[PDB]
Amino acid sequence: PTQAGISMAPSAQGAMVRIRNPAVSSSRGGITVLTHSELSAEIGVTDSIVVSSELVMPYTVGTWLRGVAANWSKYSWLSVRYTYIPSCPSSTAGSIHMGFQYDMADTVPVSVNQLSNLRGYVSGQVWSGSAGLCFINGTRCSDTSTAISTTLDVSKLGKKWYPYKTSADYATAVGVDVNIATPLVPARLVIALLDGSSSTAVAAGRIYCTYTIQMIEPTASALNN
Amino acid sequence: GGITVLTHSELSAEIGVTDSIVVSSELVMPYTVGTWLRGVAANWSKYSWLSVRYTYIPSCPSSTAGSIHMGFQYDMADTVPVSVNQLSNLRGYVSGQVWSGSAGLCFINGTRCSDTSTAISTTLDVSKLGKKWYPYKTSADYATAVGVDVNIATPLVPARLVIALLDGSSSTAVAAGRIYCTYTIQMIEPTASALNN
Amino acid sequence: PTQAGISMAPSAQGAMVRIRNPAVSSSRGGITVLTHSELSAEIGVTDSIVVSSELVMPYTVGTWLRGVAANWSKYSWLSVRYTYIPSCPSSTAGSIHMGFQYDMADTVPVSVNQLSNLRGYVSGQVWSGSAGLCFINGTRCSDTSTAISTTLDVSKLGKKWYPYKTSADYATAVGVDVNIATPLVPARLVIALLDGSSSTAVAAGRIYCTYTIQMIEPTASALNN
Amino acid sequence: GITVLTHSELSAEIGVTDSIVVSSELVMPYTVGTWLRGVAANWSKYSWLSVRYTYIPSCPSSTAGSIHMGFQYDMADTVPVSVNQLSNLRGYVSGQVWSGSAGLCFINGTRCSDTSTAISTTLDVSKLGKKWYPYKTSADYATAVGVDVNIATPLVPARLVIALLDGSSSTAVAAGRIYCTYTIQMIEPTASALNN
Amino acid sequence: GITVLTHSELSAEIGVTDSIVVSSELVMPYTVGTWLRGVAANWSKYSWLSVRYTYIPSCPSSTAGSIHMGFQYDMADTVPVSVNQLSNLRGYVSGQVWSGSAGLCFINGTRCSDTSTAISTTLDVSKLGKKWYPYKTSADYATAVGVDVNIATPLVPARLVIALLDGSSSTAVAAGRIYCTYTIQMIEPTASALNN
Amino acid sequence: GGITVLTHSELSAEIGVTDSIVVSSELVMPYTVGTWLRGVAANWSKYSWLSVRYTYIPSCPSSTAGSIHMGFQYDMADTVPVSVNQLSNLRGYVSGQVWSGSAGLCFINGTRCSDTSTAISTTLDVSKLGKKWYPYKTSADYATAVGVDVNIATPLVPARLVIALLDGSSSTAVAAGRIYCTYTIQMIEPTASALNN
Ligand SMILES: [Ca+2]
Ligand SMILES: [Ca+2]
Ligand SMILES: [Ca+2]
Ligand SMILES: [Ca+2]
Ligand SMILES: [Ca+2]
Ligand SMILES: [Ca+2]
Repeated sequence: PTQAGISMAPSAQGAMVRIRNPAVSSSRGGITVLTHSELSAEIGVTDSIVVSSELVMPYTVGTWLRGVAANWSKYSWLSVRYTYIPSCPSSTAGSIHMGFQYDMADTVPVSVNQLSNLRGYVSGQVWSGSAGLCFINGTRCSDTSTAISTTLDVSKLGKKWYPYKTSADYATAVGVDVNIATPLVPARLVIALLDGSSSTAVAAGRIYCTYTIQMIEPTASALNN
Repeated sequence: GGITVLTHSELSAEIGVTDSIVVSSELVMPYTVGTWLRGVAANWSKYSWLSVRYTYIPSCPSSTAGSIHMGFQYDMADTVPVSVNQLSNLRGYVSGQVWSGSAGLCFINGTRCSDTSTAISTTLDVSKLGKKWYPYKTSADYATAVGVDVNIATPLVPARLVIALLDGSSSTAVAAGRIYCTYTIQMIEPTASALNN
Repeated sequence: PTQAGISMAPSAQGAMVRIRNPAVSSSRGGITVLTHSELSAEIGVTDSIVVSSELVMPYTVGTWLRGVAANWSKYSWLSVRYTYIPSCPSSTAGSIHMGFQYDMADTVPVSVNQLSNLRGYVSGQVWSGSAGLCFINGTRCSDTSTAISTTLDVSKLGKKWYPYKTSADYATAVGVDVNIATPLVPARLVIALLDGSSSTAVAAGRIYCTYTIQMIEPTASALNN
Repeated sequence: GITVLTHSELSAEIGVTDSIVVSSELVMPYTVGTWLRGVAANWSKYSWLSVRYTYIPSCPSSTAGSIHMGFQYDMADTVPVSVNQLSNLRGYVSGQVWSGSAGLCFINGTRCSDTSTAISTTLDVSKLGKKWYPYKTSADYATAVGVDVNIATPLVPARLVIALLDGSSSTAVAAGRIYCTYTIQMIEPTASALNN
Repeated sequence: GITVLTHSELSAEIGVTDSIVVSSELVMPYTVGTWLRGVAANWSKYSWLSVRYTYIPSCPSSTAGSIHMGFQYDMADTVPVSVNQLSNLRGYVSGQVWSGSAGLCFINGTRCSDTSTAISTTLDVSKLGKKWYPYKTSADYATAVGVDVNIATPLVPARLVIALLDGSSSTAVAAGRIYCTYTIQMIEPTASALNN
Repeated sequence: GGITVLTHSELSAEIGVTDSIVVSSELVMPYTVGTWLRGVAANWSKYSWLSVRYTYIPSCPSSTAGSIHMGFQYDMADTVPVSVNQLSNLRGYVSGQVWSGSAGLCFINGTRCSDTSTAISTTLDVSKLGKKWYPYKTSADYATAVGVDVNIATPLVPARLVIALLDGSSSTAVAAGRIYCTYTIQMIEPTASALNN
């Protein structure tokens, strides 16, 4: 790209991911802060729509965060980002869509339409979004206008401090009545994939999560449920 | 001073390209790095890594779907990552599209490097390894010993490279690339090749 | 490419080759120096591996050099470079490999593996290496990190001055015993091509050689064998 | 909190035959010799600072035979079986069964000028597995190596291999002896009776 | 892009008789010894930096016989046939079959003071044909020399000639061994299996 | 330092004088330069030219018609000049009347030289020769080897002196002059004379 109004579509986009070392620091007063990134999910696209969802709480966000945050009783999200990176050609048919819900009791969207309304909605070609790399690697950012990544509006959730919950116990509780979840988890990410060319799933991309959390009030890892 | 220092870069592993995730792993000891080194390093009883770097180099069309992943494990007794997720936690995680990394080439022919930010290559942190000098082991004998108990391996091999090759447009393999290893090693205390186990 | 870690694969690479006039100069003391470039070989790729080799001596290096250097008895390589240029799409399957051997008696490699060990090994996608153009045209060079080109380590060959040999006579001599070649030619380039999609060869690229030679001790062109 | 001592003692008695006979000694305090075996046991760990095996004759200038010595470090490696193989090891050394009387100087450190003939080799303390090794007993070691040899590398730094051939008989003949001259650092005391 | 190593290994075993017996060894990596033969093969060319052949006894002070050694460089020259001729070569050296136990010091480089008796000779690396020679195999060499000897000078720098006489029998008697102590520079790697 | 340096000037070749062009050639190795050197240089395995110079000296009347020519060839495999024309192309070409060159004498007796522009003498450029140290060879053995293939000679002899003696007033020979060689050589690695081939 040289002038203005002109754009060039490549045969394929390339993003070399390199995750740096976790950042931990015991800030006086009790809070221990941790900022880090992890591969959150594997993406595949079909010709018919498919809606997936993930709870945004420590145990489910990332595999490392799970084991680490378990040593503390409560926590508070400070920043949560779900960045999408493509691993296919510009010749691949398909689009992705993401957004948030906050009342686990609400129904999970069933149309790209309903989804376009949610908080922090994002949509893009299955083969793009390589621009959002700067978020995961933690480098200086350029033109992120073409990136597929969304964030949680931490500033307006039920409460500030939630309890560290384990998938197991969470499920056991939700089993009684879903509404018991509202005081356990802040929100959930919704993900839709359609506009593909095959009836059998195809390699689309992958989603990485980059978060910053505050952990408080220590407890033996084994007692935490 | 008894030490024989050699620096070389040979082919370490070929990469096939599927859609379902197959996760493999190679030990980071001379016998396995590559065939050329396997042959020379055997003439010496022990060795010490000074610098190990695995680089992925493509050999496919831009129309090839897929991504490759690399990382390290250090307690040979830990479980090999079962999901690429867990793999993204390991020290030195890196991942790119199977057709990229063209720039990494400068690590293999040892020429002047420019911008290596696009290269799919990761390095071993020799500074924080168990020992300095390790014994030269054959896969055969290693296996026999790990059969008794894996922990017996901890003082035989420094690390392990975990590789994953998920994503693909076909349910069968397609030659995608090769992982070359560029190392600098110190070999000590000679021995007849035939006796080294 | 704008930020860092991001790369874009084109539908095809383009390199416009323009060879400049030969550079000759009679430097006092007897040596006559010549620097020039020539198209050295045509490249094609299959699905099974194919190993090719070329002796690196005046008569075989280039078609012009052959006739020119013939007017001098001996010579000495100062710089020899084999640059690869692609003439196909990013959609073409295939890779190339190059390296050197020095004892014509040694066996010619049979696997990409064995070849990865040779001196000055190089490997790359059949559709790339357009970056090495700056070498052939003789322009200012940019980022040659993506180029497919290798050089002879002239600084460590059998001897400095070799005799101008003709393919014919060379062959006649090698026919007796290959080892008689070691004092006639310094080394040979090996070239491998595999990872292709057809059983029938496909247009891959072409290799250009750019050399600088010292020619000494004149002789009538007809007496030179 | 360290205790360093330097000393030399008899390590093993040698005899020569008509056929190659390969033997080996561990380079750990317990097997070097009687004296050290007993003292080193009062400490938990140790570190070699200088190890040297010197061979010294006891036969006539007329006795036929040769001796060979070298070091190995991966206890799992196969022990040599030919003079040729043994010559490839580090610190190789060979000589006539009646030669090497010059190595004596090393045993009572003095003014050693002419040590050209000395049949004596030294251990490279600098490039051993680790610095501090645990004190082990012949008994306990053997038991662990019975399970798998590789369990040994964290227990012993190396072993000295020896070969004797070119003899004049087929039944042993007094040749000489191998003495060891060491300097070791011992730490973390313990009742000698609890050391295994 | 070079790789340098220094080492010593067994080169050949010696036996003495009642009549002169002349033998010879090429001074190329493949024939020096087993170890080097196997390592040097992973590189295309090499360059000698220091070559030394040391003889070491294994018999009694009572064994009769003498040994001789020298160098030759034009592989086509006729190999000596008398102690006299062999004494004219460069680096000549002679001594009693049971002598030379002092040369040992050279094999495990140390404090060598008294090397007067040492039966050991050195190669003049500085004045060889060329600097970088190609790695050749016993097999391939022989084939080329079968055509004409002169095809050899671009393949090997020189050869060590040896003679043994003044013996007490007419049937071989264990005398000693000849070890080689080298320092070599190897370059331009190659799969060991492609080297001829 | 092992080297034995000798500098001498002896007779190298006699020149007959005809009218039809006879072109000859001598190798530039000790065994052929001259008989005296042939004898001494044989006691040493190898050697190295430091300075070789062939000079023509007359022995005829001014009434003698004719011209002599000299030059060098370096790839023993090239064809020996067939016409004096081609010969005038070779490195170090020189040519004068068979009765001149009286002044070249100063190269043979090694006295102080004055104006040597009239001397029929040419030199070998040792600086750009294949090797530094060559093997001492006998014409006999050389011939045997060149019989298999000339290229086997390239690592045995540095050059070759090509001489032509055309022009003459008679169809039969007439003693005209001699070509003397003035050399400085380094002989190394002794050997018994009888074994040197
Ligand atoms: Ca809890
Ligand atoms: Ca071993
Ligand atoms: Ca020629
Ligand atoms: Ca103990
Ligand atoms: Ca070879
Ligand atoms: Ca000769």
